[PDB]
Amino acid sequence: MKTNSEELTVFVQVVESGSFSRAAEQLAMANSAVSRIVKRLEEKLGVNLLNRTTRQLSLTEEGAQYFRRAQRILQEMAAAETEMLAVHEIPQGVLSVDSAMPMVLHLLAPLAAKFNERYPHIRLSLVSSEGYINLIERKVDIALRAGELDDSGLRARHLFDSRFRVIASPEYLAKHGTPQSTEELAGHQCLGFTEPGSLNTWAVLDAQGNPYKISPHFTASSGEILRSLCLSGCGIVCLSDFLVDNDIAEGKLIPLLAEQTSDKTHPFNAVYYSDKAVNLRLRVFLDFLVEELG
Amino acid sequence: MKTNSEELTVFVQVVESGSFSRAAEQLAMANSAVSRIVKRLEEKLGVNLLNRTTRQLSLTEEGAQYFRRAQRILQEMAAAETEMLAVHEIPQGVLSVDSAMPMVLHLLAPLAAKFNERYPHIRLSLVSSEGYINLIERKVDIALRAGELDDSGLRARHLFDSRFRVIASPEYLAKHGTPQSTEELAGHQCLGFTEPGSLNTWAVLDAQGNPYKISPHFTASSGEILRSLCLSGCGIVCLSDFLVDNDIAEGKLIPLLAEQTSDKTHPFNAVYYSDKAVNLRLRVFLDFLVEELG
Amino acid sequence: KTNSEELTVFVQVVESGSFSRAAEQLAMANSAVSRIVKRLEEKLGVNLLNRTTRQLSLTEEGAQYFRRAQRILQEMAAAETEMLAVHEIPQGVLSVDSAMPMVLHLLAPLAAKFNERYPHIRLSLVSSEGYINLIERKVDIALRAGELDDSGLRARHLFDSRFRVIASPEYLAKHGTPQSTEELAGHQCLGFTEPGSLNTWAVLDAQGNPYKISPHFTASSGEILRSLCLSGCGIVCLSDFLVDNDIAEGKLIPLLAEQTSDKTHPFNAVYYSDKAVNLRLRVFLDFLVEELG
Amino acid sequence: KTNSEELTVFVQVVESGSFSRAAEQLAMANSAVSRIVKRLEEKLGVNLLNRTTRQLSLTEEGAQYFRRAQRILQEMAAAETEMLAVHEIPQGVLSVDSAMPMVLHLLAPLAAKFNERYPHIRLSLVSSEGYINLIERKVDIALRAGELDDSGLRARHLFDSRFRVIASPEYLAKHGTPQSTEELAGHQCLGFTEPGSLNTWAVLDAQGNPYKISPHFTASSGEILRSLCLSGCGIVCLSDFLVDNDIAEGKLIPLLAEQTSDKTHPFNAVYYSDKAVNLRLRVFLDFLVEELG
Repeated sequence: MKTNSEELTVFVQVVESGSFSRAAEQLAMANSAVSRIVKRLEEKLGVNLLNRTTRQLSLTEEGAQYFRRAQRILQEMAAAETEMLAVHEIPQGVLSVDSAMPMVLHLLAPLAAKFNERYPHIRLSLVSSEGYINLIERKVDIALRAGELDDSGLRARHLFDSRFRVIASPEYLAKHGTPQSTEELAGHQCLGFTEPGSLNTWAVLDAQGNPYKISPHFTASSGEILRSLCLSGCGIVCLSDFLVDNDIAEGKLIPLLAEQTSDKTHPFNAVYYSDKAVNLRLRVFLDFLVEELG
Repeated sequence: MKTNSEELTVFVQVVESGSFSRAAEQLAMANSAVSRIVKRLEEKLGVNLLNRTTRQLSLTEEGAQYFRRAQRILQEMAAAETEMLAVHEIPQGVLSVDSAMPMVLHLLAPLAAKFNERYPHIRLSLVSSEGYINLIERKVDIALRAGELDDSGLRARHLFDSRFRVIASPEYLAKHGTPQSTEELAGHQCLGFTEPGSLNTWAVLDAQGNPYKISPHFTASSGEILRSLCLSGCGIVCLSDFLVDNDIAEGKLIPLLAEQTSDKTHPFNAVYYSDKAVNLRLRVFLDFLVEELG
Repeated sequence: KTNSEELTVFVQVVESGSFSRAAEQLAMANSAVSRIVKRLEEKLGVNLLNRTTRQLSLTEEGAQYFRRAQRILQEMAAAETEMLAVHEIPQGVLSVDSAMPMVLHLLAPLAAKFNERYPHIRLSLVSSEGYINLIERKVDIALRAGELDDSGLRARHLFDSRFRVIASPEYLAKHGTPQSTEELAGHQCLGFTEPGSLNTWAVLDAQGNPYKISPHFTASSGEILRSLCLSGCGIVCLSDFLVDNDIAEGKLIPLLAEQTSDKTHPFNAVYYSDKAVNLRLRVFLDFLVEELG
Repeated sequence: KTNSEELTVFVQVVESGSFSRAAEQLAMANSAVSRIVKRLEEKLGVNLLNRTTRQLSLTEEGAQYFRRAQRILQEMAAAETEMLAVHEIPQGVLSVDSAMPMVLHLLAPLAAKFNERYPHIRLSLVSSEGYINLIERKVDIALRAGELDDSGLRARHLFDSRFRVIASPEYLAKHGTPQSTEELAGHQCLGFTEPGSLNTWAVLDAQGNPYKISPHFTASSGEILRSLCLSGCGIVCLSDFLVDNDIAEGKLIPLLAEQTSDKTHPFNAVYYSDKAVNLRLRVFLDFLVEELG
C-alpha cells in the first residue's frame, strides 16, 4: 500500500472542488503542493488520472474509476471515525430527511429497521416535499435529492450514481407492440412529468443522437405514480434505475431501446447545512446511508 | 311512489355530512327547513331512520339500508345526467387531479388503465399536494382528500368509506411479540404521523373506551411511507383499510387488535369548485370514481 | 340538478302513448307536462324526443336515457317498498310460473337468499307454457322471455341476454370445431320441436343473415337441449344464462364467437296491475331486478 | 481527523501479535509505534488497547474500529492494484496452497469467474499442512485458518467465520435432536484426530464454558468430518463456510443454534512482503477478499 490518506484526500478534493486552483485554496494548502502530491500520486499509481488538455481538468477513464474508490476510502474512514466518536458521546435527538417519494419507499424505508437497532435513540422524521425550500428551514435537516442545483454554500454528500431506464408493462407490450426505434415512440403511449418539460426529455437518443423529448399522455407528479401507472400498463415511462430495477428483475417491467438509452448516470446526494455537520445525529445517518447503497 | 329526490338528497347529505345541523349548512337551507323534510321522509316510509338517543344522531338498522339505496339513486341519477351531457359534447382536455399519495398509488393507478381507454381524448395529470391551496387557485381541477374540513361552498363529492386497521409485519410480531390488550401497545414500536396530535390519536378504544393516543417513535409525513416502514418491520402503524387490505390478504401484513379497534368509517371525497362542475371532463371522472370504488 | 318530479314525467310520457295522454295518467295539465319535459331535456343537454311526427318518436339518446331513468325510478320505489315491508311483514304463498330454465338457473340459486330476507313468503315455483294460468289468476307472476304481454297486464324488465352457440368439448374433439357459420351444415345441430320458430339462430353468415338450421334431434326445451349438448349430442344455441356457468367449468365451448350475434333479447316478470299492490309480489320483483341486471 | 499511516500501524499492531513485535515488522521504533496508537486513541477518544491482559487485547469497542480499519486498508490496496492492472496483463503460474476445505468450498467454485477475468494466470492449487514450502518459496501464497503466521511474511485477511454444530436428518431421525449442550453426551460426536485441540466445540454448556467432546470416530480433515456427518455418522462441529450450503439444502441440519458461540475466527492468505510486487498475486488476493468477505 504505497498510497496514503493525505494524497487520497487531496486528489478527491481537486475533482469535486472545481479544479487544481479551487482545491488548493479549499484545503489550506499551496498550489505548488497540490500539484506535487497529485503528480506523485499518479506517478506511484502508474497511471495518468486527469488530463490538462481539458479547459477545466477532467478525469480520465482510469482516473475517474479511481476517484469513486478514492471517495469511499475517505468516506468510510471518516464514517468509522464517527462510529467511534458516538461510542462515548451518546447519539440522540430528532432528525428529519426530506426525500423524493420513491427514495423513501425503496431505499430509506427497508433499511430504517436496521438504523433503529444501531441507534434506537434517534427520532427519525422522514418527510416528503417538492423543492429545497424545506431542507434549509431546519424543519427538515437533510435532503436526499438527485439534483445538482445545490450551490448556496450548502453541503452535499454523494450517496450513489444511478442511470435512467426506459420500461413498459408486459400488458402494454402484448397489445400495443414494441417500439423498435426511438422514432416509433411518437406512435405509442407516453408517461412524463407534470413540470414544464424538465424531466420529459429522456435519456434515449434519436437518429440525430439528441436526447429524445416526448409528448406525454399522462403527467404524474411523483416518480412512484409514474411507476404504478407504467406497472398497470398505462404506457412507457422513463425513470431512474433504483426505482424500477427490482421489477425488471421480477419481470413486471420489460426494458426496451436498451441500446439507445444513454448510460450516463446522475448522482443522488444528501444535501445539508454546514453548521449542522457538527451534530452527531446527522453524521451517523449519512455515514450509515452512503455505505448501505454502493 | 311518494318519496321525492329532493328529500332523498336531503337525507343522503345529513348522514355523511355529520348531523342534522352541519347538513343544512352545506345545502343552503335552515335546520328548521331541513328537519321538516327528513321527518316527513320517515313518516311516509313508516319507519325510523334517525336515532338521536345518543349524542350524535346515528342510523337505525333500517336507516342505513335506506341510505345505501338513497345514495346510489342520487349517484346513478347524476350518471344519466352526465351520460346525456356527453352526447352533443365530448370529453377532451387536460384533467389535473391532486390526490394524497396513498390514493393515487392504490386506487387511481390500477384504474387509469380502464379510464384511459374509455376517454382517450382526456389528458390526465396526476399531481399531488399537501394543502387545498392549488385547487383554490384552479391550477388543479379536482382533489381527492379524506378531509372533512371543506365547509367552503366548494363541493365535496363523497367517494367511499374506510375503517382504520392497526397492522404490523409477521417478522416484527414474531420477533417483538403480538400485543393482545390495547394497554400493551405502549411497549411496542408505534409509527405515527409527523403532525402534532392530528391522526396520532389512533382510533382504537382503550380500557376506558377512548381513542388511543400514541407517542410516535418514527414519524413519517405520509400514509404510504408509514406502510413501507411497517411492511419492512419498523413498528406497527395505523392507516386506512384500502391502503393495506390487499397486503394482509397476501399475508405480508398482520391485523392487530380486531376487537379493540373501532368500526366507524372515515369518508373520502373528491372536492372541487361548484362552478367547475359544468365541465363534462371533470363530471365523467367523478362518475367513473364513484362507480369503480363501490 | 335533476329531480324525480320531472324524471317521473318523462318516464310516463314515453310509455303512456302520446304527450296528451301522459297528462291524464299523472293527474296534471298539458301545460304542465310540456314545461317540465322541455326543462329536463334542457338540463340533460340533449333532445330526447322528436315531435315533428304526429306521434312522438324516440331519438336514440332519449330512448337510452329512458331505459336508465326507468331503473332509477324503479329502484326509488324498491327502496320505499323495502321499508314498508319492515313493519308490515310480507307473508303467504307467492306463486311464480316460470320457464323451466329460468327456475333452474336463476331462481333456484337465489331462492335461499330470498328466503332469508323474507322468511314468511312461501314461494311456489311452478312451470307452464302459455300465459293461461297467469291471466286466469292461478299464478301470481310469470317469468318469461316475453314480449307477448299485450293484454293489459304489467311487465317488468329483469335482464337482457345474448345468445351463444356452443358444444361439449368431447363432441368438438370427436367431430371437429366449425370455423365458419356455413361450416355448421356439416355438424350435428340440435333445435326445438316447435316448427322453425326458434331454429333461426343468432349466428350470422357471409350474407349477414342469421343462420337457419335443419335439426335432426329436437327437444321441447332449452334445458333439455342444454343437457343433450353437455352429453355431446351436437351443437345447440341457447341464451347466455343457460350455459355461461358451464363455460366457466369448461364443460361447453363457445363456437363461432365472432359470427355470433351481439344483439340481446329481454326477459320479464309479467303480472297484473291490481296485483301490483301485493306487498310480497312487489318485494320479490325488486329482489330479482336487484340480483339480475 | 485520522490518517492512513495510523490505520496501517494499528491494524498491524493488533493482527501482528504483540506491540513491540509489530514495529520490527513495520520497520519502526517501539517508541514511534506507541506514539501513533496513543495518538490514534486520543483523536478517536476510545480505547483500542487493553494492556491489563498480558498480551494486548481488543477493547470490545475498539475491536470494531479494527475491522473497519482493516477493510479501508484492503480497499485502499485494491484501488492501487486495479490501476496497475490496466497496464500489465498478469500472467504465468500462481501457486495457491490451501486447506482441503477452503479449496473445495471457496476457491473451486470461484475459480471459473477468476479464470475468465484473468485468463493468463494459470492457477496451481495445492494442499500441504505446514508453512514449510511457503517459506521455501515452492508456493506463492498459502490460505490458512492462520493465527500463527508471524515470521515477517505479511498476511492478508480473507474472511471471518463462525463454527456450527450440525448433523444429518437421517442421523437425527435415528438418534433424536438434542435440545441442550449436556444432551450431546449421549449422542455420537465426530472430531479431529489431533489431540484435543479442535475437540473443544464452540457451543457452551449450562456453566458457560465450552464443551469438550470425547469422540469415537476421529477424522484428520474437516472435509472427511463433513462427509462422515452427511452419511449420518453423527454430530460434528466445523466452520460455517465448510457446511452452510448443506444447511441451505436441508442435507445437514443445524443443532443447538442458541448455545453455539457467535464468535468468529479468521482465515488469512500468507505470502512474502517482497512478493507484493507481483500483479498475478495481488489481483488474486483482491479477488478472494472481494468474492468472499
